[PDB]
Amino acid sequence: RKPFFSVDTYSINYDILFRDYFANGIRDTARREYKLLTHDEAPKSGTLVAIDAEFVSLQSELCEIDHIRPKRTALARISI
RNA sequence: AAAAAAAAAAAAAAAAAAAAAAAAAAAAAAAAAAAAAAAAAAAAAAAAAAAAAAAAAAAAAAAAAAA
Ligand SMILES: [Mg+2]
Repeated sequence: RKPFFSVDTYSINYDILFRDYFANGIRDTARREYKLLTHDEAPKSGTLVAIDAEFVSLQSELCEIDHIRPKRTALARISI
């Protein structure tokens, strides 16, 4: 007879949005970069960001339609 | 002086009651009266009376991605 509770009722860390953390450390192709958030550009409600992920498939399948499991993907790249 | 054994094996034996013409009664309206194996012998399952079965449930997808 206990109730459930959400993390929206809680207090969440956000600073990983406001920094980078990566174990590659090469950080090359330094273009107009994956520029880090600060709290002047802190995220809001109702606001919009764009997002695009590129995928790769990792599964071998069978014929499956003829009158080893059906192929599914995984993520390869993300640009937000 | 018709005076018989007084019951094995749970023996064995009673009935717990009638046409009534007693008086001047014709010839089946019964509802059906109705026996044969035994030479290695007769042999339904499904669930069992259609006294009224309309019986295509629309379709159309121009095509993906994901640079
Ligand atoms: Mg596409």
